Amino acid sequence: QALPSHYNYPNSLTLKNKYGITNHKDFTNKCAHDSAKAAINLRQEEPPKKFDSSYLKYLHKQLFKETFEWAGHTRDLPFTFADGTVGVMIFATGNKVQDGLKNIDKMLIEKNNLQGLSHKEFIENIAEIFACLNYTHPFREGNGRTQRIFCEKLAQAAGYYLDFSVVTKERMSEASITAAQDSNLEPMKKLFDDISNPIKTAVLKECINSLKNIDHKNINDCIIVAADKGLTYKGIYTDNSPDSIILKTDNIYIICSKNDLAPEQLKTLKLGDECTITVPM
Repeated sequence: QALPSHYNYPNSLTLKNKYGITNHKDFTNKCAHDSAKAAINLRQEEPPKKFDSSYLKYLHKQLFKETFEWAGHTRDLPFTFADGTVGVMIFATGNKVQDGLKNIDKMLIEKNNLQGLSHKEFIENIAEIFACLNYTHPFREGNGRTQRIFCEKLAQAAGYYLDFSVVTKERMSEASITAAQDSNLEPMKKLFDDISNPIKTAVLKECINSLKNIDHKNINDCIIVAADKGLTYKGIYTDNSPDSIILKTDNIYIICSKNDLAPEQLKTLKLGDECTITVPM
């Protein structure tokens, strides 16, 4: 019998791995390290001429070849381990993996690997590819690390630098869930806009480096987003970093540089108060 359980050690939720490690914490730590060493080397590599699922598979192989026998292989196809057993079987099921990869490949061909596009089209399309990869979940494990590097490389070849380190866990989760369940890509587009705009990335970075907590919660449990030029926000001034105010609105936190606000606007603000901020264009 091919079985999904043949991916794991007997009676365990630990994946079979080239380290022989059954302890889940120890396994996770070692995999994290091996794949982080591979990632740093991949970041420096020349990007490919064409971005497609074969490059995605290459990245997964490079990231996980020291960890998994199946590095570079997709989960829809049975995989035969060296021990003789065969494994099979975050949501596309079966043939849906191949369809998802096909659709991403078609998108990338049609949009010239996202090169030569307007900024708005670059954002709509990289967000859509990230969401499609989410849904496709083509690998047994390591999808997130592989998707991220793929998008980093894609952005690099198009002239942008992506900094995923300014995205909170809560922001990534809510953006991903909303894209998949409500078909709403707006949170994902805003995420990619922030992390590809060096000014917005720096605003978010200074916030993260200054504050462990926002509004009585760990910052990683808060959706924090950069303020956009031209927008008016109304909410509660809940926290203050040296450079920025933090405005709570519709359950999220807008990080607004004090450099973008006028003295008149600044004198107006008191921590805990409701306020209305317009960011100039």
